Amino acid sequence: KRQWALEDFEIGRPLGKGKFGNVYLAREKQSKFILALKVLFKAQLEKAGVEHQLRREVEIQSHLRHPNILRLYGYFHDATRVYLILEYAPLGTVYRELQKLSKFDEQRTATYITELANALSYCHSKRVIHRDIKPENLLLGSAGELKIADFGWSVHAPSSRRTTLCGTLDYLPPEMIEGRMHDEKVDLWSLGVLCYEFLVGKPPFEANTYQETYKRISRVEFTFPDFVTEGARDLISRLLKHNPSQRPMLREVLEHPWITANSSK
Ligand SMILES: Nc1ncnc2c1ncn2[C@@H]1O[C@H](COP(=O)(O)OP(=O)(O)OP(=O)(O)O)[C@@H](O)[C@H]1O
Ligand SMILES: O=C(O)c1cc(-c2cccc(Br)c2)nc2c(F)cccc12
Ligand SMILES: [Mg+2]
Repeated sequence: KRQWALEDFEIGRPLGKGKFGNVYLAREKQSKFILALKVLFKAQLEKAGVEHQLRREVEIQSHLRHPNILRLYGYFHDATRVYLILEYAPLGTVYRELQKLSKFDEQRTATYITELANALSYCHSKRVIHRDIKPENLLLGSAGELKIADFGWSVHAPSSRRTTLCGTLDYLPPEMIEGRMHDEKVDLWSLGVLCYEFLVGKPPFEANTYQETYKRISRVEFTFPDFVTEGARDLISRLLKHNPSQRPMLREVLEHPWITANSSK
């Protein structure tokens, strides 16, 4: 843990907010190294009963080493808060990039999907499933490279564990919203949802209510606007399969002709 304390850092501006994570820019006083401190309130973690998720986030993320996965350097705590020491992502979230641009072109989409597929291939090689691949958890590095972050819902495959109860269902596959046993194929479904949202500007199963969203996901009810190309329609339709066993391997996504034709690499 390298015996860190709050007094070793100078805190800066807020970088973002999560349900539990309050994230700030920070500088280690001696080295001047810039990082991010994810601050969590012990009383709120205890009330919600999410201590096990925090333990998994720290245990899983601290051991991953990949350029498209955000590093977790360490942690410390005081009487009321837990502090996670994270690699700072200077270009913000893919969530904000999408609000600004409205929709991404095919080259930007394919490049993000490749980076996501490479990070997930590394995770899956260790049987680590992320399960919370959503644009607010995809951060951007100094070279504009995508970094997977927020490992709070991560687990070792297979799992029957529930995630959110009232939160966004938009990125979750049918087997997760139904409470069934699931594995690595959960991240392949989220990849298809992201590919669709990047090109269209909204996720495929979006609805005004929780029940209607649930209905659309369980029945896999989505249509493409006219501007979506054949190659993108083909990849998205292969990823958004109700049967998880029918979803492609990550190597099949990385070699898909629409991906190799449009990724910047
Ligand atoms: N290292 C970072 N660099 C820059 N911004 C960050 C960083 N980590 C998080 N953020 C910003 O803070 C927001 C909240 O962080 P995070 O996703 O880790 O919290 P959370 O959603 O509350 O966590 P959890 O789902 O584990 O309970 C992110 O969506 C992003 O906007
Ligand atoms: O009772 C506590 O002090 C407490 C500690 C921690 C904790 C300590 C070291 C590393 C990590 Br990760 C977490 N977490 C708590 C929590 F999540 C809720 C309530 C109390 C604690
Ligand atoms: Mg988050």
